[PDB]
Amino acid sequence: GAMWHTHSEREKRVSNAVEFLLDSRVRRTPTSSKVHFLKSKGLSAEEICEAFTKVGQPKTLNEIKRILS
Ligand SMILES: O=C(O)c1cccc2cc[nH]c12
Repeated sequence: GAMWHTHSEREKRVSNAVEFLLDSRVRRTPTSSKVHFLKSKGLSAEEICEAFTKVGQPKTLNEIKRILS
């Protein structure tokens, strides 16, 4: 309907991403693989960046954009 729920939808993407990044096997995959996965789930580059900072493994915004280019 008329309510897009943009904020809660963005929050769910980032929290799902944080949970992905913390998975035991996912942690032992390269940053590029993780970035590509999150992009395929509809995260923006900023949201990917935010998720990496939240798991204590900050990546610069430019690093994310380079992987996705
Ligand atoms: O998206 C996840 O939370 C997730 C968790 C554990 C393994 C995989 C593999 C792709 N995605 C995963």
